[PDB]
Amino acid sequence: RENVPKKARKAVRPTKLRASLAPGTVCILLAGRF
RNA sequence: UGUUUAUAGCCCUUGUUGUAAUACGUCCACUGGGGACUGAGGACUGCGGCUUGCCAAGGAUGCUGACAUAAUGGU
Repeated sequence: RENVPKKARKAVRPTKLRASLAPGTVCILLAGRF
């Protein structure tokens, strides 16, 4: 019956990064191999 | 022991600095974050907003990963 998905009203917008995450900042890695 | 700001000061009233501050009550169709649960519906209609179009506006989508010899679900 070829169910067509309804037109979702979600659109992608830029992520609002944290204030303290400025470029050129020292930071600690919390996961991964490093 | 007794006295009246002196070599400490205190209390009361008024003026002033004053439209003083603050506490508190209340309101903002003011705003900035953190966490959890949920994704029902299934072309288009509607009510709105910004401007043919776009949108947070009649219910989730997007970007990725890992794993299939296991993860999940069981019995």
